[PDB]
Amino acid sequence: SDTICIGYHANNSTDTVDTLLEKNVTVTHSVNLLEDSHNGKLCKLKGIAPLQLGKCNIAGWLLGNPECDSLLPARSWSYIVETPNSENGACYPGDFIDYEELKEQLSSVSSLERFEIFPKESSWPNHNTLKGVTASCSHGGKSSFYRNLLWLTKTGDSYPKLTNSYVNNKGKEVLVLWGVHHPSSSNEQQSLYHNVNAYVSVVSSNYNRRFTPEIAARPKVRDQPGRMNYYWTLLEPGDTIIFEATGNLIAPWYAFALSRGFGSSIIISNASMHECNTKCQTPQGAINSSLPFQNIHPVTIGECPKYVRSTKLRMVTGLRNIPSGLFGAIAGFIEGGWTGMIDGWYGYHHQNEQGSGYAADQKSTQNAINGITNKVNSVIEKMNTQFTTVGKEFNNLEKRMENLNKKVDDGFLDIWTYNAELLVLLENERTLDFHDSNVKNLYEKVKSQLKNNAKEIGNGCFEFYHKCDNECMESVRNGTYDYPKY
Amino acid sequence: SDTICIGYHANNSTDTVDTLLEKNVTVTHSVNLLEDSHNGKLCKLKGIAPLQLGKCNIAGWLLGNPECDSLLPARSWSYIVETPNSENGACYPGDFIDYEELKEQLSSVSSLERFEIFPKESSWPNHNTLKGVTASCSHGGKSSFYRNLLWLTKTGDSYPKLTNSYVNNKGKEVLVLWGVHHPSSSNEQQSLYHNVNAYVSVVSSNYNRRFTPEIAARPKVRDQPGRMNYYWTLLEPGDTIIFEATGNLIAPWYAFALSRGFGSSIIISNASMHECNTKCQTPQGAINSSLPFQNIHPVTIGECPKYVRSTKLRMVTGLRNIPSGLFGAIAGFIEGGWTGMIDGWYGYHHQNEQGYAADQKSTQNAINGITNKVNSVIEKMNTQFTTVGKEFNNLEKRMENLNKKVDDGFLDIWTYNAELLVLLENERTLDFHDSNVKNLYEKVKSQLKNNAKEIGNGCFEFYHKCDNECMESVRNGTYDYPKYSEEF
Amino acid sequence: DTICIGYHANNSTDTVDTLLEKNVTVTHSVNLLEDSHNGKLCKLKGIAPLQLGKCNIAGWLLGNPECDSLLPARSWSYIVETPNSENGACYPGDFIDYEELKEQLSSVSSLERFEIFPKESSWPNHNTLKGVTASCSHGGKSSFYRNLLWLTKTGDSYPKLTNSYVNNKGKEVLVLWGVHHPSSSNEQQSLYHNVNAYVSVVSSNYNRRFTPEIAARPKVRDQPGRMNYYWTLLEPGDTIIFEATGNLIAPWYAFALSRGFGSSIIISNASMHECNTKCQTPQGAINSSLPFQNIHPVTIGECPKYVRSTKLRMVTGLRNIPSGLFGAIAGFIEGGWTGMIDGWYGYHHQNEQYAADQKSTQNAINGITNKVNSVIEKMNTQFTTVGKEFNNLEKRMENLNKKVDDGFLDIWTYNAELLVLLENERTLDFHDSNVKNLYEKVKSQLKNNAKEIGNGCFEFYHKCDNECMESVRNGTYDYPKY
Ligand SMILES: *[C@@H]1O[C@H](CO)[C@@H](O[C@@H]2O[C@H](CO)[C@@H](O)[C@H](O)[C@H]2NC(C)=O)[C@H](O)[C@H]1NC(C)=O
Ligand SMILES: *[C@@H]1O[C@H](CO)[C@@H](O)[C@H](O)[C@H]1NC(C)=O
Ligand SMILES: *[C@@H]1O[C@H](CO)[C@@H](O)[C@H](O)[C@H]1NC(C)=O
Ligand SMILES: *[C@@H]1O[C@H](CO)[C@@H](O)[C@H](O)[C@H]1NC(C)=O
Ligand SMILES: *[C@@H]1O[C@H](CO)[C@@H](O)[C@H](O)[C@H]1NC(C)=O
Ligand SMILES: *[C@@H]1O[C@H](CO)[C@@H](O)[C@H](O)[C@H]1NC(C)=O
Ligand SMILES: *[C@@H]1O[C@H](CO)[C@@H](O)[C@H](O)[C@H]1NC(C)=O
Ligand SMILES: *[C@@H]1O[C@H](CO)[C@@H](O)[C@H](O)[C@H]1NC(C)=O
Ligand SMILES: *[C@@H]1O[C@H](CO)[C@@H](O)[C@H](O)[C@H]1NC(C)=O
Ligand SMILES: *[C@@H]1O[C@H](CO)[C@@H](O)[C@H](O)[C@H]1NC(C)=O
Ligand SMILES: *[C@@H]1O[C@H](CO)[C@@H](O)[C@H](O)[C@H]1NC(C)=O
Ligand SMILES: *[C@@H]1O[C@H](CO)[C@@H](O)[C@H](O)[C@H]1NC(C)=O
Repeated sequence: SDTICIGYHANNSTDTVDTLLEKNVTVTHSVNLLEDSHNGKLCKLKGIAPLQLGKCNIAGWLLGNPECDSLLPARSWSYIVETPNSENGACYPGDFIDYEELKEQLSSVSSLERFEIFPKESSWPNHNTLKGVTASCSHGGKSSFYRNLLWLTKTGDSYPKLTNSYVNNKGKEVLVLWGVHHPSSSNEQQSLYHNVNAYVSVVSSNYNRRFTPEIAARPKVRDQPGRMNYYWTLLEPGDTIIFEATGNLIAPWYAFALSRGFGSSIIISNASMHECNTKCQTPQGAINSSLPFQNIHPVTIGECPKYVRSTKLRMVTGLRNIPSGLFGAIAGFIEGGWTGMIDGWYGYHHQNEQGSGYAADQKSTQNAINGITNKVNSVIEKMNTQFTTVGKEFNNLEKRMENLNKKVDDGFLDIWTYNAELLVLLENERTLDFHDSNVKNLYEKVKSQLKNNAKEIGNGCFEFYHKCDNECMESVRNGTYDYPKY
Repeated sequence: SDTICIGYHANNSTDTVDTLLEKNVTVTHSVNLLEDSHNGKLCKLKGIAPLQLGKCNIAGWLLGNPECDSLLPARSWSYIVETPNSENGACYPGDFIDYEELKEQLSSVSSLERFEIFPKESSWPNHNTLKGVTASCSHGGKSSFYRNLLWLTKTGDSYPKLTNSYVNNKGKEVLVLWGVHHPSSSNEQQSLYHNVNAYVSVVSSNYNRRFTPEIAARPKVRDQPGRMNYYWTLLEPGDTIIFEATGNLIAPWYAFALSRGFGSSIIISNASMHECNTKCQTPQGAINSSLPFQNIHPVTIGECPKYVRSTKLRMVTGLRNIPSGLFGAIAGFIEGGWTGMIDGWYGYHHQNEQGYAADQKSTQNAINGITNKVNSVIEKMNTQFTTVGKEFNNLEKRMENLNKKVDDGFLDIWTYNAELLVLLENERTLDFHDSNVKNLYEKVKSQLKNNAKEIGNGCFEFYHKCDNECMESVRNGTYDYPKYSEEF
Repeated sequence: DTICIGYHANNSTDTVDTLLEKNVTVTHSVNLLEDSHNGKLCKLKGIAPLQLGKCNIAGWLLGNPECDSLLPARSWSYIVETPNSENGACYPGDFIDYEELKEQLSSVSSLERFEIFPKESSWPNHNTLKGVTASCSHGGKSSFYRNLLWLTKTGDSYPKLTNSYVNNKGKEVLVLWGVHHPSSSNEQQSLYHNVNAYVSVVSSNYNRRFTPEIAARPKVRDQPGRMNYYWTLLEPGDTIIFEATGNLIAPWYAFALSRGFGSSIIISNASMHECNTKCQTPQGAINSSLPFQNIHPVTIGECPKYVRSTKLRMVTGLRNIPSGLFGAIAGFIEGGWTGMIDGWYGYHHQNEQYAADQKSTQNAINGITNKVNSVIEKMNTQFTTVGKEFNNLEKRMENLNKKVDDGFLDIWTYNAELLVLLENERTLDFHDSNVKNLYEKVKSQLKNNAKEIGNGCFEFYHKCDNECMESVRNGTYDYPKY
């Protein structure tokens, strides 16, 4: 007798997916949604190299610590890289006021131009510009000083009241940095500045601060009992800044005209720079991927997959792999799949006097391929790209804000890890049920064509009561079986 | 010859919904969950108009910038509106310390009583109350000053140490504002206050601050090289505030007894006030809606739909529209729907010698389930109540960016939640109808058994004569099979 | 003469909800929401909390004389303030960065209180004896903090003092001090002689100078003076130098800190008991393995996730129908069998001479067990929540913190409730599908050899004994014999 059987695809795949109902289900086709590979290097971003501070931190760079001269030509960058445990910062000990806020400002700067805000040789005619070096800021085995600040002291035995103004005609914000020095004794105050009770005043149209030396016994920091506090402000285009002092001013020498940009950040990384280009950079390495998720690093620059805690995110696209359910066909009354059917997901096996063969049902297969492809793309589309994450740093009196920031990051990460894993589990179950349903619907369509002209053999097969040649088989496969003829 | 067919509804609906598997599925019935329409106007909230500061900001209002006099009678409001056109704040240049914190405080204030904390004519017998006007704060082309502060100066080249106390007897918090003036020269310091080295002290039971004038050369802001810094504190009921000064005090004259309320806020909007009432206000306009979501504005006042970024949220309630699946019936062996069946979702078409009719039982059970599902989804989407604005000064960029990460993160999640739930439930709803049609076909097929031929297209060809009385029996579920096995 | 396929029923009154239906009575279900606690404060992993009682953190660390019972405190698992702690900074003034100090103590597992500047010998040129006050009274006498020392002039001299402490404790040392602000210049001279005094406090990373601000002030607890309190964490090996010409309320005792994990500060009016717990809330301890709880958002230890839900119940069994998407349950098989006590799906036979289908039932049990376990696994336990407090000039931060907490709580309450509703619908459909598949297997195995009644039963044309009935149940039915 001649027979036609309805069955489904199988292959040599060893891909496994999970559902809520079952773990480690081997499937014929699947897609990985989780990027876990990077190149372990620092790369250019959209063709623009980062700024590598190397042995310096942000403080050492912007103040011009003399160990940081290699950073002086710095113009434009795609992101800024601090290395772990930068050893060159504010060499002369003291407090850098609103330092974290300054770093947050630099996080949106794409370029700056360093310029001589107060030319050293001409700006300070009544004061000494030459004696301001210190062993606290040594370089090349000699006492030195910041490149961007100027330690003014008395000339002869006079420190007259100074007043210096700068008008911002750069057409951009100007970052102005200065310092206030705090001697360790009144005699030192007089030796450096003559005036016993001095002050510094710095005023713009939106900045206004006055500083008084606070002289006291202090522990030595790198053998220095003095202190030098550092301050900064953003001078708006067209605005004027006025410095007034009777002592203790560490005057601006160079300042920075800032250009604002999009998508920059400051990261800490021990990775090395290479001649690579990427659209996505993390502190551990660059990512070249189109997947929706990644488990490499929560800190990203550019356009990156969303970070999740997951170790596996795999969506099934094909069928259970059974090479010899909710709808009962796959792994049900059709107990196994057909490795012999290599051209579709669902199809037919026939056996007549002319021979036998496998043929996939193109219509049901292509409709299932279209649905599953839309499902995967729809899932990916809902997982919007992760753009440059903004670093957040807090000082030792901002622990509450630090913990709040951590709670926010941790909470969002919890939710997206849960969303990603759960959606994949649910959709994997639905995808397997979808295939089971398609096999079931295909079987029932063939059963409705043949009616009493064949007996059901139980395994998805029909044993014809007449002879069914290759032309007759094709009629069943394309759905035009002429029942009255037999 | 006589036939009865099982089928499903179709109509002229052009509504489309999406699923994970398919996009733009035309369906017979659906509900929009996303509000995108507003009236473009500012309205009253629960019958109470907002406070429109107009050309003034909060500082100009509370300090009493003379250009803001129309705001002085202000008593109660439902929300506060700043416009992008704020030209009137602190007319005399200076810093307003903790301004953002003050605005945050005002956001929960439903009414204030402006009152004379230190009557000008009696509080300061030893100082000059008349010389304290300035071109920086003009009104009507004449030099003036804040309506709520008093610029005390020396009288007869003397400025004695002043000490003035006020006991809060209002039974509410009292907001007290004052200023400290910083001359641009010692000559000016002496011309105004005589004393070269003055101070201001302001102390309550929980506030304690001392101010020293800082004289220096400064750039002119609005033709003024001096500065005046503004300060405020909340004086608890029963507490006393004591002002002590030897110069430079811009003294409180009027203060504010504050009443706390719920659901108020401060917004920035250039929309206009109209004679309308709403339960939900945004800066772009008021919303009149019961839908769970809206894409009009993240800033809301009152009881509002949840803001999402989505541009379409549509839940299918009916069936795919097929006018002349997981279970194989709809778009399956029953290849199409019936536009002729206008009274239900699933039913029967007959053709005897003597017509569409809906099956009330299967249709009404599906109606209840779909109605329960949509309501359950909507109930899970809790209403959005008044959002609190967040403003930060130029040394709070980190906190500003944290607030933005918080707002963006929640917005991402709810947009994802809303869109995904609709896609998932749309697919299950379509499959639900497919199951229902399938189950009804099998029920009728189980009633008819061998008394009819199964045509395969959802139709049964009767082997006996089936009149309108026989057809009704099939729909009823009361088909008498043995009675017609003998009528072949 | 008959073989029937059917499903389990029992006397369970449990109800679950789906998106489609409310209050569906089901045969088996599992509560995921913990709502019971013991109403007591307990030990955490064997270690008792620090009960501040009538004192707040300030009164404890300053050594408010009403807080003497707290002086030997060494180690604890968490810290408990009670509502309306009436003993704090007895002498009125500002405690600078108080909330930050509390945040620091939230990760402290133990401290060692020690005499940083021995009273009788550290201040040879100043008076250590006159520093008591009615603001800090104890036992009906004027008194003072136990951890600070109110230095004053000796005779009529208050020379410049300089005192240093080197931190040799191998741990961070918490140092506290105060600055006194008299109400008049005469009081300044009576106490400290010097009219214009200052205090300086400097370590390697702290540097602050303080000037007395003398002014008319309202009396707080009959005291018009003020005393402001300051603190710093002195790193191991670092030195702190105090320098003063008056007004210094000197450190007397300081605290060597040991850092720990999972501690916190809570406010609770519950009482301590001789109980041990892995999860503590301010309302009581929790003894539970459930993923969610609605008792309190503030937790210590390893706790179920807090949600606002009032019911979270997952159906595991079937709809209970005693005497659907796939059409079997509550469909052509109109009801369940209370007689079938050994499985979810099975058969009832009736020959001349109940049994559950073990294979489908056990496959259903494994699937449902995996689904419930997978749900709980995705709901990560809630670890110790870190309290957040803000001063009266930090209202924006307080509201931002509240937006975060409320925002996360909304999302987790939504996620938990929705997942349960969705999976409840899928579980019922799962059982419906299984019964249908079992019915379809029996109908295809016995083929035309039995009458198909319509209630899931088949009427045999032949005699089918206990050996034959087992053939149908075992899937080994020999159709050719009939
Ligand atoms: C589901 O069952 C619960 C419990 O029987 C119902 O809750 C009752 O709701 C009414 C509302 O007016 C209250 O008066 C009762 O006190 C509630 N009972 C309990 C025990 O809380 C609920 O209404 C039912 N829901 C539906 C849709 O039928
Ligand atoms: C798996 O099957 C594919 C397709 O038949 C073949 O190309 C590949 O070599 C096979 N690999 C193994 C390991 O069997
Ligand atoms: C680089 O930094 C990472 C992150 O802290 C760290 O785990 C890793 O050990 C570092 N590598 C080296 C060589 O220090
Ligand atoms: C990423 O990998 C693909 C794989 O072919 C390659 O075409 C592409 O150039 C890669 N991108 C980068 C930036 O190297
Ligand atoms: C369908 O099968 C019949 C039978 O062989 C054949 O004649 C006809 O051309 C087929 N049509 C298509 C579109 O394959
Ligand atoms: C459908 O028909 C009704 C009745 O004529 C009409 O009001 C409605 O606009 C029609 N819809 C479309 C899309 O044509
Ligand atoms: C759906 O229809 C709209 C309008 O006809 C069209 O713009 C859109 O591209 C279609 N497809 C999707 C996926 O929205
Ligand atoms: C304010 O007006 C400008 C242009 O006049 C417009 O672009 C902006 O959207 C308006 N703001 C609001 C909140 O409607
Ligand atoms: C708001 O919508 C309702 C819809 O029922 C409508 O009746 C009402 O006229 C609309 N306007 C107001 C002000 O309620
Ligand atoms: C409910 O039925 C079970 C099954 O036998 C029985 O063990 C239990 O005692 C019954 N409980 C009640 C309250 O009827
Ligand atoms: C604890 O405080 C709550 C606050 O509402 C109160 O309801 C409860 O009675 C208090 N318990 C005790 C034991 O004081
Ligand atoms: C905690 O509950 C379990 C049962 O849920 C019980 O066996 C155990 O004894 C309980 N422990 C305590 C300390 O109450």
